[PDB]
Amino acid sequence: NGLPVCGETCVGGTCNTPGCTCSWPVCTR
Repeated sequence: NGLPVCGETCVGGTCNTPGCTCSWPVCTR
């Protein structure tokens, strides 16, 4: 939801993470 601690990236726009918020370069929670 903003916190850059998703642990996953989204260079393609697919954080591929649950309840994530792809913000690029890394997703957030």
